[PDB]
Amino acid sequence: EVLFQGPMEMILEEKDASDWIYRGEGGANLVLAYAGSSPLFVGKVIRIQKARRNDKAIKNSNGVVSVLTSDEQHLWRENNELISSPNKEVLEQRYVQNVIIPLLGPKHVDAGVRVSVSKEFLECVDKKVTKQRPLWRVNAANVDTSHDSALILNDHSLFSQSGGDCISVEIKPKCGFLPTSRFIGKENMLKTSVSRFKMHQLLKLEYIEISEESEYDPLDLFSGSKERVLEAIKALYSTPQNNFRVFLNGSLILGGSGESTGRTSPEIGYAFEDALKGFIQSEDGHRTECFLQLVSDAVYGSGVLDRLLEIQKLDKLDIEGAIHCYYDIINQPCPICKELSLHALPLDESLKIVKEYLIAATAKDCSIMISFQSDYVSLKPTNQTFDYKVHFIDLSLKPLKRMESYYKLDKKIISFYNRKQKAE
Ligand SMILES: O=P(O)(O)O[C@H]1[C@H](OP(=O)(O)O)[C@@H](OP(=O)(O)O)[C@H](OP(=O)(O)O)[C@@H](OP(=O)(O)O)[C@H]1OP(=O)(O)O
Ligand SMILES: Nc1ncnc2c1ncn2[C@@H]1O[C@H](COP(=O)(O)OP(=O)(O)O)[C@@H](O)[C@H]1O
Ligand SMILES: [Mg+2]
Ligand SMILES: [Zn+2]
Repeated sequence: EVLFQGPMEMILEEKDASDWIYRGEGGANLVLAYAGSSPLFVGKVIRIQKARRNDKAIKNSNGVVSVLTSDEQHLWRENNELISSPNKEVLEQRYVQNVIIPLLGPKHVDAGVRVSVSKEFLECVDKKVTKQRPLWRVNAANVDTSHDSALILNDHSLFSQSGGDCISVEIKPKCGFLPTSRFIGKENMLKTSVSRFKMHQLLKLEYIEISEESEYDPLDLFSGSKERVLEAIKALYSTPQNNFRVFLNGSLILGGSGESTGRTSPEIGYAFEDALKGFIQSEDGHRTECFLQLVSDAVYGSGVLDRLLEIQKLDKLDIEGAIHCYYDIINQPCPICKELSLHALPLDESLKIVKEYLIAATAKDCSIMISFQSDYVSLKPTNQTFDYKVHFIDLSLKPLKRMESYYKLDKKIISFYNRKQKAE
């Protein structure tokens, strides 16, 4: 018998920063994979929240940096724990656990485990990975070194703890339905027949954020038709932008690193066809088409997109309707109106509409990771069998204040799209 230390919460210190390497980033978070040997962290990633360089901290009426605004505290009040969260990491944990998982189900979703971190750990991590980051990401934001916590997650690009290579695919599917809202005016009619994703591509192109419009159409992927699902995967492969990434054993072999990337050219195709050597048994020039059928069969077979789309549809009125409830919620005179129905609703209904809008925004912006290992898919072509797992990531809580930005962006997108279409 040997005396062990009592339980003690893990704290990442300056020295541990060298054990973590850049995996990627979205707008709000940086993600690092563990490169060490400690059993606590093998097969895990750490998720670190970023801070925009200009942003002023949220403070309550006593001037204390706080997690939620009073408005958000009221919007999310249905769950006592969630609105009590003492920091941003707990907030995200309880959001996923208490809001999303009751809607999406626990099989494909994990709220993550919190770990304490020193200011110096975050500063060194910030320093170490700068050279890996897209320069425009660096311009905009860095690690938030005021945080005392981060989130540990399972590394989905590894089908690990024996099984050989693991090819994982990340899909960022965006919004899969067209609005029917009565609050969309006749000048904005094209919103009821052309996906947000398609219209946004044109604006992204105008701002030189992409080199070409994507071939991907979310309506295909969310169609529930195996044949249209396959067409979406082929589209994502052709123009990955920031919607499609492939990893071999955790290393990126297709798609961008922390950003969108250009169309898959013949040469990128060759490298990727070579990268599938062994994983798929096929004669040179046919592995990738087998690979895309594999991905397609796993997306369609799992049906994870069905329940995700019902949550996206919690955006029932479109931002053009929901923006009016927003201004009622915070008791500000509506600048959109110059209405009834929406403004005559009881406060509780307005709150509900806005809360469901923000839940729907979470669902329109998350990603799916599907890892494969030789729940299984077998390809009718080459006669192989692959186990696979599916996992959601980036089911993040959106700030209530963003309703104003959502309305302004939406107005920008449809305005520009109309101008373009009117050029005949
Ligand atoms: O920076 P990008 O790679 O272009 O991605 C962003 C980002 O999504 P990620 O969190 O997945 O990176 C935004 O979310 P934040 O990170 O800033 O919270 C999101 O904004 P919303 O979810 O608030 O809408 C926005 O989506 P959208 O453009 O639909 O508003 C989306 O941009 P794209 O997916 O269009 O590139
Ligand atoms: N649990 C995970 N396992 C493996 N890779 C992940 C995991 N979480 C995130 N990533 C990778 O890191 C990237 C950024 O993560 P994400 O949380 O989407 O950033 P943000 O929250 O800023 O949108 C993703 O595009 C994905 O490739
Ligand atoms: Mg995010
Ligand atoms: Zn109004």
